[PDB]
Amino acid sequence: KVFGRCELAAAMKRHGLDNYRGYSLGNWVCAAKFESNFNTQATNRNTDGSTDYGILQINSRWWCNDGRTPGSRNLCNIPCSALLSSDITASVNCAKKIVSDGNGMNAWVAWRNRCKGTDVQAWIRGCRL
Ligand SMILES: [Pt+2]
Ligand SMILES: [Pt+2]
Repeated sequence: KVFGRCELAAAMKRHGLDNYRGYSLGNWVCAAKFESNFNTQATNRNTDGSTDYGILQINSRWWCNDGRTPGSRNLCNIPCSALLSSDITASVNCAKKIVSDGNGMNAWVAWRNRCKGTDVQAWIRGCRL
């Protein structure tokens, strides 16, 4: 599923991400834009042989099992294919673990390089939230 911008803002807000660990909703919307283009089916291989999955590009090195990342962890206790559903619940729940691990949103490279320090409230402009 390719979300619209305000559609995704409303789903993320409903699932408790607005101000989660102090990160406003716009930071999450901005991260999803630049990680996946709002596409729940997005997959991208990493150099180490891991893969990032879903609307928030969660990495099989640590967070999910994809059957082809040997020696990795599964800290969200899920198959990585759960992160590709039209339903973002599994991605949101896993993201809450990630952001709480001490590194905050800096785990998302696209957030760090494209969102951090910018006017992220623009990402929720015009939405009825
Ligand atoms: Pt939820
Ligand atoms: Pt660790």
